Amino acid sequence: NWEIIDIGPFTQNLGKFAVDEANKIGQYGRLTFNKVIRPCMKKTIYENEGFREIKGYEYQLYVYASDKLFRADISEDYKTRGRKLLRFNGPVPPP
Repeated sequence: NWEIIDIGPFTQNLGKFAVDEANKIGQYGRLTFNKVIRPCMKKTIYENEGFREIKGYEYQLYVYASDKLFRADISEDYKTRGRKLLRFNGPVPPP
């Protein structure tokens, strides 16, 4: 239920979401999105009683902002197309 995904536009836009969310919290001041780097991890979350009904996803991203590397965890739900920043912290050293 985990897989590595690539770092094209959809993944970069997760990173921009994470930075936009992190900026709202302001723990690290105002950050400027740079890029998501590898590796990017995607977890598929299933409904408990479906067969293979996908509820949504959780992503673990390494994202540079304002030249600092952060670890961001995002959840994403079909149904509501809602994204939540679960966690944003750092700076971390590069993986």
